Parts: sequence; structure tokens; C-alpha cells
Amino acid sequence: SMTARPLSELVERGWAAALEPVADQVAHMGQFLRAEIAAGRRYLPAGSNVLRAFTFPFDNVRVLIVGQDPYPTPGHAVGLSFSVAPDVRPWPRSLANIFDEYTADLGYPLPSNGDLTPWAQRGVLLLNRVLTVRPSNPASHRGKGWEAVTECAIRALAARAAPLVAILWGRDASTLKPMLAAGNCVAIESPHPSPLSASRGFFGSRPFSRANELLVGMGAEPIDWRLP
Ligand SMILES: O=C(O)c1[nH]c(=O)[nH]c(=O)c1F
Repeated sequence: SMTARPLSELVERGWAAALEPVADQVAHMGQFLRAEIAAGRRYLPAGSNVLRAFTFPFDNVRVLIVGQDPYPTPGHAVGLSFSVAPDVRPWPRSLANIFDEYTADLGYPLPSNGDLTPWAQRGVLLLNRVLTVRPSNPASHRGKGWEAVTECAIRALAARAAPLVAILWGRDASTLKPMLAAGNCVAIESPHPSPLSASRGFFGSRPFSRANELLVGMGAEPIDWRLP
């Protein structure tokens, strides 16, 4: 796990270099998670999926989606924010809300399933501000040291000689707003797609079409958002 091995082995080459300043903090998080198991508390997602968002190429990222923390229901979280395994049904409520906005915004049919890896394969970073959670306890790992790691990840993206659009979903995601001051970066901010906050302005936010207009405006290729 991230206790055992260096970034060079755990994440993609560009990410390994981008996250060098938090190499120790990443090892520290591995120890936090080992202490959780030792005490008999569980975490999500599975250890090998915690850093999965950093296994897609750093240099290929054009859009950053940031949520709060992983799905608290066992069998949901896969290390990509809001993504579920292609065989998961029903979809978690957040994802149902995201796909309703996806159809409203882009005019596409409902996706066949909740598997977002096409977005990750097409330059969308599916990040959470905090990369682990205790089952059934949303925000249970807030302030345990992931924030430094996702802050570093964002600074590094914003320092690239490349265009970037950030979609920040909810209050924890929005605390990355200051580290997105770079001129080649633009932030879309909305309430979380979670049922508690969705009606406060998630619905009708049109994040997907706006992201693409912003990319086009910076001479970047738009994202192909269409899922099968
Ligand atoms: O629990 C959720 O709905 C949820 N919320 C988030 O902010 N990110 C996720 O990756 C996620 F699965």
C-alpha cells in the first residue's frame, strides 16, 4: 500500500513528480489507515483504489471534478469521485442527480451505468478533497491529512503550461478555490449534487457545457462527456 511503496510505483509518472512535495504526507496517510484497521475501524475505498485518480496521466488533465469524500456505502467507492462499478444498481443518489443534470445540460440519454472511467480516460480528474471515509460516516476522515495531498495535486495542475477548468462540488471542494488563481485555470463553483444541497443550485448549473465553452475559449479540446 502507500505505507509500503513510493509514489513512482503507486501513481502515474507525471503525478509521481507533481505529488513529490507530499510523498511523506502520502506515507503518513498509509499509517493513519493501518492504525484505523488496527483499532477495528474500516475505510473506503479499498487501499489499492485510494489513489486511483492519480493513475490517469497528469499532463492529459483538462477538467478537474472535486467532490468532498468517497461514497460511504460499502461496494460504491472505487477511487474515482462519484464513479461506481459498471454492475452497481441502484445508483447512489448523488450520481442519480449528476446524470439528471448531465441529460438536462448535454441532451444525452441516461447513461447505461454509473461507470465514469471514460471521463478519466478523456482528461477529467475525478478527485475528492479527502480520499478515504469510514463506512456509513460521511466526512469521517475530514482533517486527517488528505487535504494537504489534494491541495498539492491542485497547485501542481494549476502550475502546468496547460489549460484547466475546475468543477468544485460542495463546500470542502471549494476550499481549493484560492490555489486556483493561475491565469490558465478557471473555477466553476456549485452546491454538491447530494440531495441535501442539490436544489440549492446544482440542478441547472450546466457544469459540462460550461466546462467545454471555457476549454474552447482557452484553445483547448472540449471533453467528450457522452457515456455509453
Ligand atoms: O457520497 C457521495 O455521494 C459522494 N460525494 C462526493 O463528494 N464525492 C464522491 O465521490 C461521492 F461518492
